[PDB]
Amino acid sequence: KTYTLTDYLKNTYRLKLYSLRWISDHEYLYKQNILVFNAEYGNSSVFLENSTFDEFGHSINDYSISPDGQFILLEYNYVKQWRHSYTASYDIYDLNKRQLITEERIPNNTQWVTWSPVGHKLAYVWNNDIYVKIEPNLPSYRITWTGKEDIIYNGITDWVYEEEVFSAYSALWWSPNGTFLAYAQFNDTEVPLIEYSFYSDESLQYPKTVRVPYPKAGAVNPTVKFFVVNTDSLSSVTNATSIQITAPASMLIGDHYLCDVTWATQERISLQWLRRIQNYSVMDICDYDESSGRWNCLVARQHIEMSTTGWVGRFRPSEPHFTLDGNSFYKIISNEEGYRHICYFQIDKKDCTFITKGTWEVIGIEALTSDYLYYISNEYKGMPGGRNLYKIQLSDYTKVTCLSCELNPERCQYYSVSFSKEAKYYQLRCSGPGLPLYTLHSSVNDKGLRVLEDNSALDKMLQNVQMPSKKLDFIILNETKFWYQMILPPHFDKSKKYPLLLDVYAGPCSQKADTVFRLNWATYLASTENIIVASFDGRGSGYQGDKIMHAINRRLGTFEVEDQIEAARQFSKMGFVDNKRIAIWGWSYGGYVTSMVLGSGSGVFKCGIAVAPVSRWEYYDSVYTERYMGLPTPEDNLDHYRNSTVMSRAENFKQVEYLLIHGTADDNVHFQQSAQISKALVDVGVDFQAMWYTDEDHGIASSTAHQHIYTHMSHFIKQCFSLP
Ligand SMILES: *[C@@H]1O[C@H](CO)[C@@H](O[C@@H]2O[C@H](CO)[C@@H](O)[C@H](O)[C@H]2NC(C)=O)[C@H](O)[C@H]1NC(C)=O
Ligand SMILES: *[C@@H]1O[C@H](CO)[C@@H](O[C@@H]2O[C@H](CO)[C@@H](O)[C@H](O)[C@H]2NC(C)=O)[C@H](O)[C@H]1NC(C)=O
Ligand SMILES: Cn1c(=O)c2c(-c3ccccc3Br)c(CN)c(N)nc2n(C)c1=O
Ligand SMILES: *[C@@H]1O[C@H](CO)[C@@H](O)[C@H](O)[C@H]1NC(C)=O
Ligand SMILES: *[C@@H]1O[C@H](CO)[C@@H](O)[C@H](O)[C@H]1NC(C)=O
Ligand SMILES: *[C@@H]1O[C@H](CO)[C@@H](O)[C@H](O)[C@H]1NC(C)=O
Ligand SMILES: *[C@@H]1O[C@H](CO)[C@@H](O)[C@H](O)[C@H]1NC(C)=O
Repeated sequence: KTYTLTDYLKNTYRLKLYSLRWISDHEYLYKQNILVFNAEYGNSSVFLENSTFDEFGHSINDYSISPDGQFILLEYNYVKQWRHSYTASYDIYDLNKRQLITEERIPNNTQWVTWSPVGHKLAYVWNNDIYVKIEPNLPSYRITWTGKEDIIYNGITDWVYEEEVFSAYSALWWSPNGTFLAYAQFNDTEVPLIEYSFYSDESLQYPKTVRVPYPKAGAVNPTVKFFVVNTDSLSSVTNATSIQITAPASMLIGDHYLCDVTWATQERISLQWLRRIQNYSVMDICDYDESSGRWNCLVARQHIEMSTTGWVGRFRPSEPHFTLDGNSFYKIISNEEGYRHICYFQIDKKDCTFITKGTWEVIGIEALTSDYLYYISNEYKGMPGGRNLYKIQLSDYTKVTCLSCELNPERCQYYSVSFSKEAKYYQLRCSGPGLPLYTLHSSVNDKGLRVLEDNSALDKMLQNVQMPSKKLDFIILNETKFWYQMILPPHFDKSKKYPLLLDVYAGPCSQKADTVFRLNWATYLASTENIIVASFDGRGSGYQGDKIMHAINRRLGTFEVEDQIEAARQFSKMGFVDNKRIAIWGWSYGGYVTSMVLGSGSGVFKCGIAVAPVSRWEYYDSVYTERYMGLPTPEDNLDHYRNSTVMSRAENFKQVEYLLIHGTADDNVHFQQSAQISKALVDVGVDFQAMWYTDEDHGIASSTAHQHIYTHMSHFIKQCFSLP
């Protein structure tokens, strides 16, 4: 048998995880029941029994233990908002007493909750205001009084910061020992609202108009203010005093962003700011003052990160990782030859020394200790799509060990890692090319303690089913290596011609050609429908240097789009591809590229599918768009904004078969965008196929809708490829 569409839609073959929460330097949790394992022995005693909350009345969505392990916080009444943001009711359970707290509880509809990094201090955000509980039973101190729905955000992010800047809803940051609580405040007063209909249940007679403060390219952005409050000196008589840390002079000159908040030590905080034109960023190191009780950021402590050839950082400037004393830090910056590597900065010095070098990039700094710095890079065998954990010696930078390279070179080439509190032990997470392999290691002698999850249960199931393989190779364009990957059908024959579907994302810093193992839509197409599904990382793709990544700076919808067309052209010359049946599909940014590729009138692609695509950049949000495009004004980059629209390629769709799909409640890429494509195709007399998904957002992640879309796409693809 083969991996069917039903197999994918109904999760027939499930990949087992081993998700763990580190609690101390040698202990971690796991849900079977809630067990607490040991890194030393492996013995696990139950921390909270499966049905300790049998008589609770509510379905517990998530749990949160305080760092001292005295209290557990229970999350229920989950009402998802955007990608990360949501609402939930909260209850605190005493572990040393075994009972819920009934007096002065966390109110219904709480936006965010967080324990202090040590002890059991609690900070929550309700109605856009910040509250603090020193004890779980005592009443909370209201920190901010400015919070206003859709307008003022305290300790929580507005739409744009959540999606594009912080990849999180929370804008609260406890100091390492929970003394201070650092928070941002967003102001959307003048940010225009995106409005769309929400039809809701059949029972709703008149559709709801959802109105979200959302800054489209070049529109009035939110403004950010930072504050730090002293939770140890809070009063229940007078209002909490919140010390402001104003952005540097070089940022207040115009529009800016708060892009990073990292605590250095107990009395030292680092803030990274970014100009609206995102090629200049500055880090303020701010120390706490004694008798004045304020925060000072010495101008000589300012470290600038900029780019002449593009934008600063990959999506944002990388975070700093401070040494224990906080007088030095390590962060990832692009070097002189364009490659991103770890630089060792001195708090007082302007220059930094690169501790890593080469034609490959560092993905992230994982752990910093007294002796070693741990990082993940794609250095192994020069494969940008690989991931390996590396140890580097601080006293000598030439002393670099690979902790995951030679563990299992065959099945493991894509690693992520989870270090314990003081990095004494780490959990390695293998994601491909073989089945996912979760292992636990001791960082002292680097020995392998035990296999946590090998996915043998899945392995035996898949031995029976005809599975597709992955080819991960590179082509040479203009004397430069460009990596592609192919999900090859089972019993792959080189002499037989195959239909090829080109899976596309192609966004700036994208990587679609990697060593990860995945069971997805492509797996079915290769397995059951015998379709080669291929992905290609061209100009604009990440993890290969700024030379390749910035190639599409201020020029979105050009070089990355030509490169998908060129990839498909290169694949035709490979011999095993049917050039009469080549298709292309993408989601989000991929949808835009798909559209653009089909609108190019190249002739390569017979048909395509764009899902929730960007139609033109003035419709997408400011932060992401202007990072690559700049402002849509005559004196900046308006010419290319106008030239890079899919609507202006409408005429060309007469040569191709198009399926446009979009959700009606898409907060991310508004249905507007597809509405303008459809209208454009309609005006030039192009027959195409469409599909809206009522009340579905950008993920189109409803169980029934997910199933529907993929089934609908499968028909389109099969119909296009002459498959019954
Ligand atoms: C957030 O910004 C808004 C708009 O920029 C501020 O609203 C202004 O407030 C001042 C004084 O309070 C008034 O004189 C202006 O007329 C207001 N402008 C508009 C159009 O509303 C608002 O005060 C800021 N919010 C806070 C308090 O942080
Ligand atoms: C702490 O600050 C809040 C907000 O400024 C105060 O509450 C306001 O009180 C003033 C007059 O005392 C009223 O004009 C506002 O309508 C109140 N806003 C609300 C409902 O929060 C509060 O009194 C302050 N606490 C003290 C006494 O220091
Ligand atoms: C496919 N894809 C993205 O499109 C994407 C996008 C993106 C780009 C343009 C339009 C909509 C989105 Br969402 C963004 C920007 N919000 C992002 N941060 N990541 C993306 N990824 C990982 C991603 O995989
Ligand atoms: C493992 O056994 C030791 C016995 O000394 C004990 O300290 C530890 O709590 C046990 N681990 C768990 C949490 O089951
Ligand atoms: C939340 O509201 C419900 C009724 O809508 C109520 O029963 C519950 O006690 C509330 N939660 C608290 C403790 O505020
Ligand atoms: C937390 O750190 C602060 C600031 O350095 C210090 O005043 C205090 O001693 C620490 N608190 C505790 C309880 O360790
Ligand atoms: C930022 O980009 C603009 C054009 O987009 C350019 O004129 C300017 O020089 C850049 N700034 C820096 C610091 O390189």
